[PDB]
Order: sequence, then C-alpha cells, then structure tokens
Amino acid sequence: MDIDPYKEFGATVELLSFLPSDFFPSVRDLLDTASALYREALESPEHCSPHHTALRQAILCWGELMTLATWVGVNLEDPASRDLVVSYVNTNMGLKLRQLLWFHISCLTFGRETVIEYLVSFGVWIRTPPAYRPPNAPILSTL
Amino acid sequence: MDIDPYKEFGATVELLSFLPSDFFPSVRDLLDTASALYREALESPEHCSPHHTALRQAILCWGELMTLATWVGVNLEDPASRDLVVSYVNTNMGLKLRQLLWFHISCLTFGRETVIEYLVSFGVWIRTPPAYRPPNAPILSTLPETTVVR
Amino acid sequence: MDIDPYKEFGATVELLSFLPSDFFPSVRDLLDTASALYREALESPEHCSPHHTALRQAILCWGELMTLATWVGVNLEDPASRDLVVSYVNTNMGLKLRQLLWFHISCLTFGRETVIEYLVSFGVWIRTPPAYRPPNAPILSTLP
Amino acid sequence: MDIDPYKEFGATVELLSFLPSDFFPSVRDLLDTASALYREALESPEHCSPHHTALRQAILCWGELMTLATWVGVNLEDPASRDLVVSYVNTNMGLKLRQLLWFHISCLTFGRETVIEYLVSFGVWIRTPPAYRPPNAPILSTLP
Repeated sequence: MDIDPYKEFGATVELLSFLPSDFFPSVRDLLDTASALYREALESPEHCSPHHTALRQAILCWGELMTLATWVGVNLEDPASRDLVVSYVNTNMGLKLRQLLWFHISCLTFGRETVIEYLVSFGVWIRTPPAYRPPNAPILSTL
Repeated sequence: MDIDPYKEFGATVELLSFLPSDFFPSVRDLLDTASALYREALESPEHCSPHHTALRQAILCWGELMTLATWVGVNLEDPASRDLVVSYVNTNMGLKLRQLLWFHISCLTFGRETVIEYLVSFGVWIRTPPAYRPPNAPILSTLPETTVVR
Repeated sequence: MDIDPYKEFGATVELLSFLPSDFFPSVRDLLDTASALYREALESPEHCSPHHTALRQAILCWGELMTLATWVGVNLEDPASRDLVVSYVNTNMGLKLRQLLWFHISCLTFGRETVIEYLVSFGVWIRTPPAYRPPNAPILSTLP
Repeated sequence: MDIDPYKEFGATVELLSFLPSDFFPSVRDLLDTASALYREALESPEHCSPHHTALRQAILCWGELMTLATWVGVNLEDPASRDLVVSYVNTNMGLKLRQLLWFHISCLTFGRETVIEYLVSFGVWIRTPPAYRPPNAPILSTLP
C-alpha cells in the first residue's frame, strides 16, 4: 500500500515537506498540549472526529516506539551505541511522529483549512530569499 | 494519557485480552488481506470510516517499527541479539498490531456488533476449562462451515 | 500501458495473488473444461459476453507461447536447458494463464460476484489459523 | 480449438490474407497509436467495447512474448541464433499481433464496416495486375 496519512485530511507529504524538520516541536511539548486541550476527548468513547481517531493511534505508536527503544538501550552494552540508536529513532521516527501530532493538534485547534493555508504561506516564506524574507515567520493564532 | 484504541469502537483490551496469540494471523497475512480487500479505500482521500483511518495509522506504525527494528538488527552483527530483538518485537508490538488489524478488518467485514458478540462468546469459551467446554472454538467466517459456494 | 486484464471485470492481480499459486488448476485441465463447456460459444461468430472475448484471446496467447517454446526447445542442442525454459514459462506465464482461465471459466459457470467472494473468502481462510476456521476448504459448486 | 479471433468481429483470417504481410505497421507504431487514441479507455475499468477487451489481451500477449524472448536471448550465448530466435518471433507471432492490433485499432477509429470494405477493395487492388493497377491505392481516412 502507498498510504499517505494526510491525504484524507487534504494534505500530502509533499505539502508538509515545505516545513523543515527543525520546525516541529518536541514530542513532549506536543503531548502536553494534546493532554491539556483534549484529554477528556481522546480518553472518550466516541468518534469525536477523524483527528481524534488518528491522534490516539499516533500517541500509541509513539508509546510503542519509545518502549522498544528503551528496552533496546537497557539491554544494550555500549553508551555510544545507545546514544546512536537514540539519535536514529529521534531523527527519523520522532520527526514523522511529531509531523503527525503537529498536523492533527493544529487542525483540531485552528482548522484544517487554516493549517493548509499555513503550510502554503510557510512555504512561500522559507522559499523567499533571506534579504527579502520577513523575520516574523508565520504562526498559527486564534486571537 | 490512558488511551484504549478500541473504546472508541465499543471494545476494550480486556475483551481482546482473552484471544490467544495463536488466534491472530501473521502481520503479513493481515496486511495482504487489507491490501486485497480495502486498498482502493485506504489509499483514498476520503474518511470512509474510523476503521479505515485506524487501519492506515496502524499500517504506518508497523512500517515504522519494522524500519527501526531492521536497522537495529542489521547494525547488531550478532544474529543471536538480532533474533532476540525480533522475538521481543513480534511478541509485544507485533501481537498488538495483529490484534488491532484483526479487530478493524473483521469489523469492516462482518460488523461491529457481530465482532463484539464473537468476542464475548469466545471469552465465555476460553475462560471455561477444556473438560467442560466444547473442543471446537466459536468461528467467525463469511462462509457456511461446510465451506461450499454457489 | 499499465493494463489490468481484470479491472474491467471487477478484480485485480492483487486479488488473484491473494490466493496461492498451488491452487489454480493446470492449464490442460482448464482448456479441457473450456472445450467441454463453452466450445460451441467460443467457436461462434458472436460475442455473447466480454468473458468469451477474453477467453478466446487467452487461448490464442497460450498457443503462441507454446509454439515459441516448443520451437526453441526443438532447435536447442542440449537437453538440460529445455527443462529450464519449460520451468520458466510454466511458472511465470502459465501462472497468469491459469489465473485468467480460472477466473473467466468460473465466472461464466457460477457468477462474477460469487467468484470474487470466493477469492476473498478462500484467502482469509488459507490465512486464518486452522483451529479457528471451518476445517474443510471452500469450493465452488452448482449442486445444491 | 478452431477459434478465429476475427469472426467474433465479422471477419476471418483469410479475409486479412488479402493484405500482404508487408502491409502491417510495426508493433511499436501500433502501440503508439493506441496510447495516443484509446489509452484512457484501455486503462479503464469498463467493458467499453469488444475491441477494447481484445486489444488489452493482445497487448498483454505481446508483453509476455517479449519477456520470454528477452529472457531466452539473454540466457542464450550466441547472437548468431539469438537473431534467428527474434526472426521467428517477428515472422510469426509479431505478424499475428500486427494483424490483430491493426484490425482492432482500425475498427475503433474508422469502423468495422469501413474496415471490411477496405479489405475487399484492397484485395481487388492487390489482385489487379500492375499494368492495370491504379497507383492511388485505397486507404482508410477520416478526410478526403
């Protein structure tokens, strides 16, 4: 299968490739936000929305990945090799998981249309040469 | 965050806590079943159903765990340690993925009410001692148990 | 041109590979079945279905392949590479031909919907563990 | 069997023997024509026409034959007879497939009636001795 996890939400992996990898917050920050804002709705027995249905699975996937990596590191011998596997998991898997978490949290919070427009505008920005690039990077806001 | 991936679908891990590991097809078998029965909808741009959404997410999670574990193994030269990590993954995360994929495929196929009734009855069965339960488990199928089509 | 010989019938190579390759009857058996059941319709100057229009072309393709393989084998000096070429043709192309002939004969005989349901059901069956499936395999039948 | 792949479409292998074997375009040219004109219908999931149902199978036959001949030539350790292999192919199977693709692309572009009338008229022409044969041979066209 060639599943794109954003195609049903109107985006694509080429649209989120606009944003760099240094843009997405830490997974701890994203999960703290998710808790604070939608704990009672993610722990709820209800299809409140596809964004919830997907954020739950993303949280569980992060849990499984962290469990595996922790077990590996503990059963591992060299601290260099431990930090090495940590770097690999962080970059690859953390990047993808926080792409997903960011997308879905931001959608729930602001709007799917707003998030797509934000990706487009951020692409405009990050493509603009720095001599004509405003320092006020785009940012999602409700106020 | 105390999330149950089935509570949203009317199930629980305590309801699937009975189904043994022997009950779930291999992950390759389940992914083939998906690719062959619902690919045109899993690769679709539509929210066909919560089951499709969860199935997409589960497939992504499995692919990611496979990348991780494969890289780990190929970097751990010792085949003993490689097979050890493989046992761990196939026992915990592979089992959870089989459980989830089975739940969702079986729901899409037969019905949520039907699958939950089947889980209740299978629990009644597997909780019962063998000396007092029928030997042939309860069966969920798209066919008469004679297995003939017309 | 990225053509699927089944998507005009509602199936797919991914769905017919969903079954094992040890399941499909031999090509001799399938051609005999055809000559027995639909010869006077395949040799007819009528379409009568898309299934016949496809089955005729499948049979002719098999004829051409057999002709070529036989000719190369006959003109090949050694008797050890004929086994290699016949194994290659059998597996690779004969498998596709078996799938196609089975699909079309079974469709004409039982029903397109029944054949597709049989595909999915037999796949799930052969993929399920034995202790939690019906014990005897599924089969297509016209006899109530 | 005695399947004639054209009598389902109103012709015969002896009504196309009116045209020589030099008359038929190359398979490359014919597949290019098909891609140009009926790609989105050959790739379609619809029984758009028996001509489509047959063109798809012809293209797949060509694919399988090419695969086989390529594999054979590769494993073969002499061009001296690799060329003879491909000669046999282009002489028998390539020719049959050229006839088939020509017939179907034409019956799709111009019409079955027009194509059969063209075959009859071209038989008249190519039978007429050269001393009495007009130079403006018949030809299939949408324009004068």
